[PDB]
Amino acid sequence: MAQAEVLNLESGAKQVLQETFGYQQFRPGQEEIIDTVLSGRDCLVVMPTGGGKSLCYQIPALLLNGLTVVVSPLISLMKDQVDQLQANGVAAACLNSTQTREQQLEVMTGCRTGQIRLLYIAPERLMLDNFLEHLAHWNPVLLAVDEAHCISQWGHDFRPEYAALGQLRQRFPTLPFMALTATADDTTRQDIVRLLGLNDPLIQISSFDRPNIRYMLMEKFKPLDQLMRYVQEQRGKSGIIYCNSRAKVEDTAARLQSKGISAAAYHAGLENNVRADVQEKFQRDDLQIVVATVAINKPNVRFVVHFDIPRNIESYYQETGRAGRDGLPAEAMLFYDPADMAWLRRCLEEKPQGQLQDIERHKLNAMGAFAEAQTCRRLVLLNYFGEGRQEPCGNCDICLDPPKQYDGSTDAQIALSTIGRVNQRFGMGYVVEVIRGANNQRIRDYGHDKLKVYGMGRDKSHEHWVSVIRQLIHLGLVTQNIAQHSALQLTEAARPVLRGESSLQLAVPRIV
Ligand SMILES: Nc1ncnc2c1ncn2[C@@H]1O[C@H](COP(=O)(O)OP(=O)(O)OP(O)(O)=S)[C@@H](O)[C@@H]1O
Ligand SMILES: [Mn+2]
Ligand SMILES: [Mn+2]
Ligand SMILES: [Zn+2]
Repeated sequence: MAQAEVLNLESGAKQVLQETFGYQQFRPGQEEIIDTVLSGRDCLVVMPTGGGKSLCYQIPALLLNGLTVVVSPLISLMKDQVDQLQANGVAAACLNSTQTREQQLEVMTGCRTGQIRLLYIAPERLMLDNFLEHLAHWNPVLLAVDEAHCISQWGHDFRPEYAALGQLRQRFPTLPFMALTATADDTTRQDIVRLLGLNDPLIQISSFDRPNIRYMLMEKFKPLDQLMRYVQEQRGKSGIIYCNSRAKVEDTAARLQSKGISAAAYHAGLENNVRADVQEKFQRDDLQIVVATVAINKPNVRFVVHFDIPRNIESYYQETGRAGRDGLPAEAMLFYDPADMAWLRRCLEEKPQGQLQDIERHKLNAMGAFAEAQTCRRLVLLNYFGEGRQEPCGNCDICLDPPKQYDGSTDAQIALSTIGRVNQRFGMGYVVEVIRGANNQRIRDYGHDKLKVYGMGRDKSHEHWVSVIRQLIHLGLVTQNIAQHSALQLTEAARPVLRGESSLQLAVPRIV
C-alpha cells in the first residue's frame, strides 16, 4: 500500500531493524543515514565491503508512504532480494528487460495501485519507453542508486546505461535521492555526487578497514604446488579461490577434488540450476571450497585466494571483502609474480590510446604498486580510498616481517618538497628526474633545473626515489591524482615531515 509502518519515525528505524530484519543494533553509519533519509535529505553512503548498505534504503522505505525505487545493475541478485524481502512480508518487486512484457506490466500495475512498496529496476529499464512518465504517477517518495560508482568514468566499473540516470534529478526536482557504494575512492565519490546531482547531500564515508581480514602475498614459484600447499595448510577452513580462466577454475577444482578436498567449480558456463546448487552447498558448508571466476554472500568464508592479480584495487577489495563477513578472523592471499604485471601492461598498452587507457593504466599501476609494496598492506588499501592513516595494522604479511628501516626524514622532505615545488602537476618519473637532476629539456623548459631540489637525490638510484615516493603514497602523505594524469599531490599528513617537525622511518628500498 506504500503505507508508513510506524507512528514515530525516529524510534521507528530501530523498531523495524529488530522487528522486521531481526538485528539487535545498528552498524555505525546506518542510523545517521536512515534518519537523514527519513528527513528528506539527499545522501551519499560509502559503506565498506558487506557493511550493511541495503538496510539504509530498505528501512526508510518501510517507514514512508510512497514508492521507493532502487536502481541496480545486478539483475540475478535483485530478484533474490525481492524474494527474501517478500519472505519477510516486505512488498518488493523488480522490473528489468529480462522479464516478459506481461510480467513487466504486472509490476507496473502494482506500483500504479500501491500494492508495491519497493521496486528494484535495471538502469536501462528506468529510462526506456517513457518509464519516468508512468513513474511520476505512482507516488515516488525515494530513489536509491545502488552500485553508484558505476556512473563514473573514474571508477573501476563504468556502465554506460547509468549515464542516463543524470536525467532524473532534472525530471524529479523534489525527489530525494540516495547514492550507495562500497567501492569508490575520492575522485569517484566526488564524481558520483556531481553526476547524480545530489543536493547538498550528507556524505557519510564508513571506514574501509575490515580488521579481521589479514592481507598476505606469496611470490609465485611452482604456483600450483604453492596453491595446493596453501589450501592444505588451511586445514579444512572454508574458502574461495579466484582464477581468471574457466580452465584454471575447472582444473584447480579437479586437482583439489583428487586430494579429498570438497571443492567445486563456479563460472558463467554452468547452468542456472548448477550455480545455485554450488552456491547453496557453499552457503551451508557442504563444500569447503569454491573455485571461481569473478562471479555468494556467505558470512563465514575463511579465506579468499587470488591466483591471478586483479586489474585494480577496487576489484581486489570487493573480492577479498567476501571473506570474514561474520567478523571472525579471515585471510586473503594473493599469489603474485612481477611477470604477471608485465603481461597485463603489455595487454593494456595496445588497447586504443586515450582517456580510458589512462584511467586503466593508473589503476593497474596502483594495483602493481600494492603488490610490490614495502609498506603495510592495509595502509595501501585505506590511503587508496582516501582514509588517510599512518599506523601499521600488525595483521598483514609486511607487518609480520617488516622490511629493514632507516630514518627517511631527509629523503621524504626532498620528495615532498619537489612535488610541492613543481606545483603538484607531475607524475612519478618527472619528479624522480628532477630529484636526480637529469639533463632533460622538459625540465629546462619549465625551469625546474633552477630549483634547489634539482639533483639533491642524484647519489641514490631511480629505484630508491621510486620506493620513497611510493612509501609516501602508501602512507597517505602523497596522493596520485587520476583526474590530472596521476600527478603527485600533497595531503595534510605531509605537513610535519615537510616542516622537519617529525621524523619518518621508511623501508630501505629493495634492489630490483
Ligand atoms: N545493523 C545490522 N546488524 C546486523 N546485520 C546487519 C545489519 N545491517 C545489515 N545486516 C546484514 O549485513 C549483511 C550485508 O549487508 P548488505 O547491504 O547486503 O551488504 P553491503 O554492505 O551493501 O555489501 P557490498 O560491499 O556491496 S558487498 C546482510 O547479512 C545483512 O542485511
Ligand atoms: Mn535516530
Ligand atoms: Mn549491497
Ligand atoms: Zn599491516
